[PDB]
Amino acid sequence: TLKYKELIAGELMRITHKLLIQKLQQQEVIIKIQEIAKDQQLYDTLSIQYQVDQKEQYYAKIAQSLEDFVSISALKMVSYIYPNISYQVSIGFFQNILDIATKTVKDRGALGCNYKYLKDKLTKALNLQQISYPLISESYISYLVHLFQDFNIIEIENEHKFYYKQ
Repeated sequence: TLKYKELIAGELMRITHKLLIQKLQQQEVIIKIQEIAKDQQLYDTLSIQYQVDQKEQYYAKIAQSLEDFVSISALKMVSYIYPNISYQVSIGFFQNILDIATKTVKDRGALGCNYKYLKDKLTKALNLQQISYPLISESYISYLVHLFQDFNIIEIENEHKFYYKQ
């Protein structure tokens, strides 16, 4: 269940970061559980274990998964009573993640850097002891890396390796 929790949280991390940069670009930053919900992978990922075809069931499963984001102060509850459920995003929390990932890749220099190494270094640096499962997932690292690439900060290289199956 820990691996599944990381999977759900990584999706919610991306959806939040995206809603964060989108609202910051538009203009203190408040997101609705209905906005958070508008993402295909979140729904697909929650459907692995939960039936969330009903709007309300989906929102409940999101609420439950977002409790840990509130505990690590990435989010703060602002509206508690459905249909008005809302969260204030911590700008510093997500900025702090950008800083760490940026430094981590810069420090690697010409040697470069893979997904796993960035996931682990960021996970280590955040040090979110109050949660039993990692919050940073591969899918989320993927989003960060491609965001950086879009801003010319990094170059991504596909290096396929293959192995004979004995």
